[PDB]
Amino acid sequence: QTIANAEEEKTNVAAAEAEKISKEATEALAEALPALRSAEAAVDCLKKPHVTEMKNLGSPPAGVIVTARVVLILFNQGITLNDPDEKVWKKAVTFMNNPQAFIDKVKSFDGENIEPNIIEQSNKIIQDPSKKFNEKDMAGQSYAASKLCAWAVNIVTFNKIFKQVKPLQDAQKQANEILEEKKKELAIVKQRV
Repeated sequence: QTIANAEEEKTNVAAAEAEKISKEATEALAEALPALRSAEAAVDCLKKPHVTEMKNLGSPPAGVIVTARVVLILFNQGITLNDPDEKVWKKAVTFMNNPQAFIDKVKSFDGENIEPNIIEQSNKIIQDPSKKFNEKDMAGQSYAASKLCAWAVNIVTFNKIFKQVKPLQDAQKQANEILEEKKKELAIVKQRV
């Protein structure tokens, strides 16, 4: 009985340490989760009225076309940025054929980390200082492109913050699971004692 009691005390101490680690991880994860929520609102900016304009646009602006390339990258439709802008725009037009279908697909397409290869290409366009796409410069070329870019930047920037938070959440979840297992072992072991 004394040996069992000592084992139970050690298990309880381990469970308490695990619970404290899990609580710290959860608090950090929670602050970053509201930051990610703000990123999600930024991604959400894109609307049904903005998408129809792109379809009825017809004339191709030098900058507006860039927004189409990043949208294709998120969709992982292939062709990278190697293909010419005029050819790239026609593929973008098919997506914008039906405004309601495109808006519905965007919410479903958020997923989690999407495709790792696509984020690199998407990150490269955002990382490059040139070709605008800062979400303010894009608005000047066309109002519709700014909303699409803003959502795209939120998705890319949103994915990076979400990915950091997803490790934070994994650490918090592992700590919580260890603490729960320790608590159950302690409870049953205390009852047996």
